[PDB]
This record gives sequence, C-alpha cells and structure tokens, in this order.
Amino acid sequence: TARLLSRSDWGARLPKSVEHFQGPAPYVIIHHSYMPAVCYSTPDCMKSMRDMQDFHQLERGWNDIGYSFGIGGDGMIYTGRGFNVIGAHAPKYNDKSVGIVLIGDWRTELPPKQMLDAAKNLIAFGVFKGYIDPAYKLLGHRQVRDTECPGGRLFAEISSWPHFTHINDT
Ligand SMILES: [Zn+2]
Repeated sequence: TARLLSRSDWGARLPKSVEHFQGPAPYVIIHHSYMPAVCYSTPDCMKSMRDMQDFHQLERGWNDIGYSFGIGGDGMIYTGRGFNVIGAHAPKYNDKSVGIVLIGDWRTELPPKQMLDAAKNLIAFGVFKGYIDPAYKLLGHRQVRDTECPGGRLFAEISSWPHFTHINDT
C-alpha cells in the first residue's frame, strides 16, 4: 500500500541549501513528531509535512525540514531531505544517518500497522538500493541524546525490529 511521495507531491518549499554525505548510511534513527499529532489522511499528512518544514525553515532558520523522511497515518512515506543528505534531527549522526519521523505522539500509543510497515519498507528499499548500510544500526533518538523521542511505546516497538542496536552499557 505504501508509496514514496516526492517533495513536490506534498508541496515542499525548496531547501535553502543541500549538503551531501557519501556511501550507504550506517545509522537509521527513529523519531516521533510529537507535534503535529497523528494524521490519518494524505491531505492532513502533506499539511503535517509542510507544518514541520515551515517550523524548521522559517522559525528555526534550518536549510530544510530536519528529517530524511516522514511517515503518515495514511501509511505513505514523505521525502524530507532524503537519502545521503545531511539532516538536522540527531546531532553527531546527521551526516551518517537516515532520520525517519513517525508523525504523532507515540509516548503511550503504538502507531497503527500501516505506519510501522511503511517505516520498515522504507528501510528495506534503502538497503535494497544501497542508501542504507547492509549492517546498519537502528536507533531511537533517545539513545544518542537526552529526549523521550521517539516516545516510550514506539521505542518499545522498534526495540523488536531487526538491526535494533545498543550503543551504551545501559
Ligand atoms: Zn527525535
């Protein structure tokens, strides 16, 4: 069911500037948006992507939306900065990671199946296409920075995914 929607598909503004990194991403880092909240229709999820891009570009002065990709409750994938582009989601990992945001607050609630499947499919495409290292490490934001992101319940879910990696003795 999951489609990869382009920047133009969701009416993205141009990035002010694009910095690349080379070679397949050794890290995949999972986030939740927190705000905006879950979006269930493509129209709402495209607006959610423009809201995050506008917050990051216009209020924070960033080059672009900080995430590599967004996932909606429509079960669609939204291109953010995309593969091999330096992110603004996970300081120290921005130049060697795919930053994937599941739109919504997943502290307590588990994302619906179509969002989890969409995230797993995006990762599989990336490995398939050589954008994600075949030995990639899957992390939650909270493993590399003091944060609740990507929410306790979503963190418990990705802990069950293949390539989920412990990077510290905790
Ligand atoms: Zn995060």
